[PDB]
Amino acid sequence: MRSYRAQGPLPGFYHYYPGVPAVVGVRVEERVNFCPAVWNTGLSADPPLFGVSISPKRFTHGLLLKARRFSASFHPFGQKDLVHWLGSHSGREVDKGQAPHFLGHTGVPILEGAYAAYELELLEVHTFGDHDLFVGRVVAVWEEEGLLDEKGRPKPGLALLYYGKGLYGRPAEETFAP
Amino acid sequence: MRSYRAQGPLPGFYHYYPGVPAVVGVRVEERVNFCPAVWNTGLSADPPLFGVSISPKRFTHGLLLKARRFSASFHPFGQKDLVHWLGSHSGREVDKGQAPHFLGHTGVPILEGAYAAYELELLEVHTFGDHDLFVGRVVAVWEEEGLLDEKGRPKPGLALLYYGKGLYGRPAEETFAP
Ligand SMILES: Cc1cc2nc3c(=O)[nH]c(=O)nc-3n(C[C@H](O)[C@H](O)[C@H](O)COP(=O)(O)O)c2cc1C
Ligand SMILES: Cc1cc2nc3c(=O)[nH]c(=O)nc-3n(C[C@H](O)[C@H](O)[C@H](O)COP(=O)(O)O)c2cc1C
Repeated sequence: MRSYRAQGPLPGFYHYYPGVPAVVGVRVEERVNFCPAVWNTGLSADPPLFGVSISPKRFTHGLLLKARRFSASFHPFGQKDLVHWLGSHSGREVDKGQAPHFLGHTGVPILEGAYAAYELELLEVHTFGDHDLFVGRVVAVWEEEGLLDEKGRPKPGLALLYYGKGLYGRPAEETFAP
Repeated sequence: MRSYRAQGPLPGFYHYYPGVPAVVGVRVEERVNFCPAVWNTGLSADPPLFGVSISPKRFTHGLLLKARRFSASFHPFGQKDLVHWLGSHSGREVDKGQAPHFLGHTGVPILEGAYAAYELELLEVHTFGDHDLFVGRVVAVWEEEGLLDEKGRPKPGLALLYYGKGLYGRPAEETFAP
């Protein structure tokens, strides 16, 4: 097994990929923006906390600090083109708010087509290197019954997976229970 | 699309699954322990930071606070049974250190069989609800050459995916480049 000493950013920082990209939706007044975030993770079950790591370079970063509320939606692999598009253009140059979406109970924008989504209230923000971790508390849950299994998980092979550098995939349909 | 107000922990907090589980290896003197953590995420590229969210209920939690160093390894689907075993038993009752492993340059224990692994120095620990986020700085990188593509991405179909509640899978071989 090959090894090397970290000397700055890694040639590739994808050893832990793939991951499901969380589409972060945010609304400030009349403006809506969406931004995929593969750097996302559950952070607490009780209470339910979910986090997304966003670079201050993203237009979304400022909107999150202002709104202090946002959505995190999870989409079928069939929407790979849309998710990729949202992650390849900035709200500084294009109104991504025109992408088909609806407003949640708390007013956060939720990208349409998701099999599940969370409406979150910003709890804390922490800076770690070149990205800021936005910790949100889940205040509302959306589920597309026909696309989820008995435990609220996307059905077999439905989840969109991101491998990094514009490459996507999906899970195999077979699952195993050791 | 069904929706409901969060009233506490969700019946099932798996909407953002599956995820690649990071095997956390920690050593305190002669004692070695390993613990899968599906709640993991990249946190910074420059410098390279990686985090794992661990419950204070895990034996690993105390070990991490003592060692202040740990490894995060990523294993092929073929090791599903081993990873599951490590995540179904506690170091409080069994010596998981006997699982085949080697010591990294910084002395952290790395579970054998991984296609990649990070040696991490603990930078910060933050409490978010019922889990603590351990933020580590990548100081050394291990790679099993030939299993990652030119960009450093684990080849499609190789990674172990965790769906929650002891259910595992792997990515499909097919990929997409939108
Ligand atoms: C699949 C995917 C995952 C991504 N993950 C993240 C992430 O976790 N954090 C981040 O800061 N940017 C991430 N990016 C980059 C942003 O999504 C991208 O820069 C986007 O265009 C920013 O839009 P904005 O400037 O309107 O906020 C990701 C991109 C893609 C395509
Ligand atoms: C696939 C998998 C992923 C897991 N992810 C996490 C996680 O992110 N955080 C956590 O605190 N526990 C997680 N668990 C639970 C611990 O791995 C499990 O409680 C383990 O037995 C703790 O070992 P320890 O007591 O020796 O530390 C996970 C378990 C499995 C099987």
